[PDB]
Amino acid sequence: HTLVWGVWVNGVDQGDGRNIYIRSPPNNNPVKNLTSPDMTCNVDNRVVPKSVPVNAGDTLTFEWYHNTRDDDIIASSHHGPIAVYIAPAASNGQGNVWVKLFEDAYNVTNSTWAVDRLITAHGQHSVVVPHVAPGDYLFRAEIIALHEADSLYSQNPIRGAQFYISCAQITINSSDDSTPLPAGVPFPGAYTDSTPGIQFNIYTTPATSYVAPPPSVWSGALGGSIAQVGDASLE
Ligand SMILES: OC[C@H]1O[C@@H](O[C@H]2[C@H](O)[C@@H](O)[C@H](O[C@H]3[C@H](O)[C@@H](O)[C@H](O[C@H]4[C@H](O)[C@@H](O)[C@H](O)O[C@@H]4CO)O[C@@H]3CO)O[C@@H]2CO)[C@H](O)[C@@H](O)[C@@H]1O
Ligand SMILES: *[C@@H]1O[C@H](CO)[C@@H](O)[C@H](O)[C@H]1NC(C)=O
Ligand SMILES: [Cl-]
Ligand SMILES: [Cl-]
Ligand SMILES: [Cl-]
Ligand SMILES: [Cl-]
Ligand SMILES: [Cl-]
Ligand SMILES: [Cl-]
Ligand SMILES: [Cl-]
Ligand SMILES: [Cl-]
Ligand SMILES: [Cl-]
Ligand SMILES: [Cl-]
Ligand SMILES: [Cl-]
Ligand SMILES: [Cl-]
Ligand SMILES: [Cl-]
Ligand SMILES: [Cl-]
Ligand SMILES: [Cl-]
Ligand SMILES: [Cu+2]
Repeated sequence: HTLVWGVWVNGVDQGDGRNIYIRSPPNNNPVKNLTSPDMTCNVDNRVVPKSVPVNAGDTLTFEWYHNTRDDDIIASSHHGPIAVYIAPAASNGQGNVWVKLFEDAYNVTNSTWAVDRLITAHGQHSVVVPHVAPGDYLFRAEIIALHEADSLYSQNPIRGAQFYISCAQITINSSDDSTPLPAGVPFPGAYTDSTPGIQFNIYTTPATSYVAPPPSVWSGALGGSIAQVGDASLE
């Protein structure tokens, strides 16, 4: 159970984005149905009134929370990977338009899942804004919680992988457009019951055998990490 509060650009807090530049759902409940339109941008996907201005090479940081800002973020039971996708705003998330910019699943070095790291980072994870065409974008951050992913939703709707999905409206202003954005994948559509990483048992399989759902990270992606960039107590 987790939601995006807002974003930071280059370490500078853009302010509370809920229902403003984030297409926020009414609450922190997971999406589970792989075929639902809810997989795109969660349960209240509509245009919200603002969009965060960035330039290529900027660091764009999502900030998540559980109940209140900078709290425990997400229950530590919710082990799983984190991903960020991008699509042109013109699409409204439809079609084969989602390009992956970041993936983190299990870090063998630290023996930590992405979600575990996210807690330590106070909810913050970032991507470097790529050299795509100027214009309007949706960045879709996705946390997959695996604590009931030993079942499939399609077979048992009380269990299943849980998706915490948040779409931010981002305006890319300055960019040389030297990595024109490719075709991506559809949400719903890319994840199916057979997809690696959707059904997995985190209690018996070793985490080092986890494989995150494809697609793989686009080669034009400029990086990102799960790491606190700013202090919510102070700005
Ligand atoms: O530990 C592994 C074990 O876990 C079992 O599943 C548990 C989860 O571990 C636990 O984290 C989860 O807790 C949920 C709870 O179900 C929700 O009702 C609650 O929703 C809250 C929300 O958190 C608040 O922010 C909001 O204001 O109120 C709503 C209540 O309306 O969210 C918490 C998580 O934060 O519960 C699971 C069981 O239901 C697995 O099933 C088991 O297989 C694993 O082995
Ligand atoms: C999942 O969503 C699909 C497409 O909207 C819908 O037809 C199906 O009823 C859903 N499954 C459940 C259990 O609600
Ligand atoms: Cl739960
Ligand atoms: Cl709010
Ligand atoms: Cl609800
Ligand atoms: Cl659902
Ligand atoms: Cl609205
Ligand atoms: Cl605006
Ligand atoms: Cl708050
Ligand atoms: Cl708390
Ligand atoms: Cl950190
Ligand atoms: Cl349920
Ligand atoms: Cl540039
Ligand atoms: Cl589908
Ligand atoms: Cl992986
Ligand atoms: Cl990858
Ligand atoms: Cl690629
Ligand atoms: Cu939860």
